[PDB]
Amino acid sequence: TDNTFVSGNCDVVIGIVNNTVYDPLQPELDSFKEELDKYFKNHTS
Amino acid sequence: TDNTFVSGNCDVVIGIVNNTVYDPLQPELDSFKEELDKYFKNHTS
Repeated sequence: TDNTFVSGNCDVVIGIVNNTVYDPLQPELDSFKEELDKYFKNHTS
Repeated sequence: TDNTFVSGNCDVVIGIVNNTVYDPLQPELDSFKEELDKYFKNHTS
């Protein structure tokens, strides 16, 4: 997301292809979720 | 981290020095992560 910028939509550019744009904030928050998932077993016990 | 970019490693640079690069996202996420730990702390209490 730092190396690219969002403009227009996918129906304008001629020849646009599909692919996944890596967002650095997604795994950082998901890694927090996995560490927060450990509290689910503490609630059961 | 916003004013610099990561390229290569420390072994390929001649004259590189060691320092601490301040991440502006580090204290904002950690302070809010403590809000996530204390919230799920009430979930287990």
